[PDB]
Amino acid sequence: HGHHSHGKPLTEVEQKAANGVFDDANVQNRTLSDWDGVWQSVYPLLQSGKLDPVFQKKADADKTKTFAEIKDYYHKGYATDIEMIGIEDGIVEFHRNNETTSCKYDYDGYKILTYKSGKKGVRYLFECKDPESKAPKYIQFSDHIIAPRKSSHFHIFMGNDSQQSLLNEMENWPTYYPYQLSSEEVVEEMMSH
Ligand code: NI
Repeated sequence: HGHHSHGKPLTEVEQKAANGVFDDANVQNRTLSDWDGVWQSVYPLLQSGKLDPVFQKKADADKTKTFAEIKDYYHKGYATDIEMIGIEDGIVEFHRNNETTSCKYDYDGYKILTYKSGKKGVRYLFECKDPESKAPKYIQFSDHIIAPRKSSHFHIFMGNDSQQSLLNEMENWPTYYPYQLSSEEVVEEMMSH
């Protein structure tokens, strides 16, 4: 200590929401600034073998999967060449093999998704309307939050076809944690929930 936590403790309603249990009437619009900061892809952590304990734990609990099946699922899930994303002043900047593209994204609302389990998630949609940018036309953030609050980590869906295409995406879900975390810290956070 230090001060090891951040930031306000979750209310019971927020903890349920973070776990996919919420009333649609409680979902609110957010702005891009909820994702401000500098963000690291988790994919190299998978590749370095640092996430192997996450996968083994799962393989043990699940009689129907092997470690190899589980790790391959996450390999495809996290795979991206966008090692770092920077968000500031309304602009998303994607770093991809030390090459950057960026756009000042426009917000396009949220979409509430329901799963066969009964649980739900919220996607926050943005669109690039800058004809000079090479950044993806459509992006969506998915994190544990349904109302204005700074994100702890997220999936970001990206493409040039439609928002619906991203709502439907099952196989690839590039995932990002705060850049300043140690790999150990990222693994702890992944493991924590
Ligand atoms: Ni999470």
